[PDB]
Amino acid sequence: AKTRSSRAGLQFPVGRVHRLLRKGNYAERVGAGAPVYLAAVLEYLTAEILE
DNA sequence: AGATCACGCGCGATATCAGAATCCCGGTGCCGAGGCCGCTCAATTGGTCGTAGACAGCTCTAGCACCGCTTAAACGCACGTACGCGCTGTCC
Repeated sequence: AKTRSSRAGLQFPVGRVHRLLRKGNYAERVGAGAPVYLAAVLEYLTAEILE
């Protein structure tokens, strides 16, 4: 699978989250797992609200 | 004078006579949502290099702990007064 969400088994965009973390002036560098973790958390909260 | 029965008055509950507002059921037209299509930009793949972070060794500062005194502060008790709370009436 190409998309990083598919690798992480998520419906939210890991690539977009990584890009925002980088172009958000949050830190000099952004780990590889931070976008995955944040996408998973956002997906969980979205599902929790939508249920 | 006391007890029982009948009648009258007062209070509570149900019904009701109504009528008022809400919810519901149906038909209807709509526009807002879901979906398909095409295009392209942003994400992915591959590779590099460099520094940020991980790890080990050492240092010594600060946290923990312990003891013992002394004494400020908490705890306890009691009297009472004044504040909380309930009841009531009036006016707006």
